[PDB]
Amino acid sequence: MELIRVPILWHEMWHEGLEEASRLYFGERNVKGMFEVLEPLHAMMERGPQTLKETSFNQAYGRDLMEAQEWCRKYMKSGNVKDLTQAWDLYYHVFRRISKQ
Repeated sequence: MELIRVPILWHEMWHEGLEEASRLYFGERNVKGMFEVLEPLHAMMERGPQTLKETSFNQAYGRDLMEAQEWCRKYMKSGNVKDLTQAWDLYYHVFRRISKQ
């Protein structure tokens, strides 16, 4: 509860990240881009940490992303928009939180 927001930060990658994924996603119903957007973005967050202060952030969603991530892998393997939508839902929740303040 800081009500503070930074322009050039992680939240910046989420906004711009999802922004592109979504933009491309809706563009030509190509979720491929989205996956390639998070793949790195997410990866970057994994291999590219920040600090104990950010640890809570990655953890806060750590489980969230994990769930949505599973719905993704399940979707990519299985193949179901429903699952895809759910994954997009989970993300929005996390992506929405990072923004919500």
